[PDB]
Amino acid sequence: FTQLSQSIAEFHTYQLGNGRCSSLLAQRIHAPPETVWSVVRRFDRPQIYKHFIKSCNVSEDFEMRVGCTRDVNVISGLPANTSRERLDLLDDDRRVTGFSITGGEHRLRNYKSVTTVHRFEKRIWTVVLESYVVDVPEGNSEEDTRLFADTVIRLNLQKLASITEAMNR
Amino acid sequence: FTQLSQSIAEFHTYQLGNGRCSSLLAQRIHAPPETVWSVVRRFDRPQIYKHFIKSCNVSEDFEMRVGCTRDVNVISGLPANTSRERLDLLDDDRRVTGFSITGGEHRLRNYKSVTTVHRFEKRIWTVVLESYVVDVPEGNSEEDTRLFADTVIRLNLQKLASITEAMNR
Ligand SMILES: ON(O)c1cc(Br)cc(N(O)O)c1NS(O)(O)c1ccc(Br)cc1
Repeated sequence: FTQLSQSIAEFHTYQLGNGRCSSLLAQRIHAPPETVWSVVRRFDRPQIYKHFIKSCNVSEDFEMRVGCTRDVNVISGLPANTSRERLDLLDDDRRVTGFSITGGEHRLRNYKSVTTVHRFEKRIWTVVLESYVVDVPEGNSEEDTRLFADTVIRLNLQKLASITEAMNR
Repeated sequence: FTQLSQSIAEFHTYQLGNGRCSSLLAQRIHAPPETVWSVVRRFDRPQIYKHFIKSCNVSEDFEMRVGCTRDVNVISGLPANTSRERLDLLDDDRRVTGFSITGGEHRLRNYKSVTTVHRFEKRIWTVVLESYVVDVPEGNSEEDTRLFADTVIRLNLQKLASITEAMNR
């Protein structure tokens, strides 16, 4: 579909800068795009569809805008860490959102990620695209970093499929 | 079952001295217990149903009974490091297997795991029980440790369910 390819060219294509790496993942979901997007868009509640989140805190006066932040307490490695994340992009009409990890996540330094939600018709189904660019830690190989980031995104997208399909019922 | 409770008593109960924690998880599978066991028993190939395994290698003269070892490279996001895991127990008649993590930096300390697979009716279904005991060093959090381990095991058990249910459908 052209809308898909246009989204990939605008939001999921990347420069191959040195010490950087990126990837793009896709998840078909048997649920309407509005439901999937209503979950995907809530920057303050990523635990609804992500794994390994002990908790996520936002300021007492939180309002979702570009530049708003969250603290994500992560327990996917056992000295728990607090990922500091910043909303880069939110467009409800285009169903696109994006965030950055500014600090607190030594495995994903200068992580930047974009998620887009697409409608497909035949029964109205959804395809979610999720991509990222991130530093390769100097001692790391690229494939280690991508393997880690890919594995996590794949599991989270599976959980998102599962929870939105249960919602749609 | 009586068999289920006895297997729990024998293999999934632990003593509670602090600096150690334990947990039991259950997974229900709509597949025959011999199929599930045929998968679970494969000590040399945990990549079949476990997440976060980049690779797993065994000696060229490998033979699988108690005391043999496997080398697993874990997808942790940290620099690549090989871990050594040891087959603690294996009974094909009782459908019980178990292993210990004996080596590996930035891994869990003294992690010990046991998996039993149980027949059930009331078309044949299966319950898989998996438990672990693991260290919690005086600086670490037991809450976080159980969150981490339980999430991993629950994901692995879901993949095992999916894979064994795909077999012969
Ligand atoms: O799944 N798995 O082995 C794993 C997954 C991620 Br992500 C990171 C790590 N490291 O190495 O931090 C590990 N290794 S482990 O923490 O020693 C570990 C052993 C058993 C159980 Br249950 C949970 C964790």
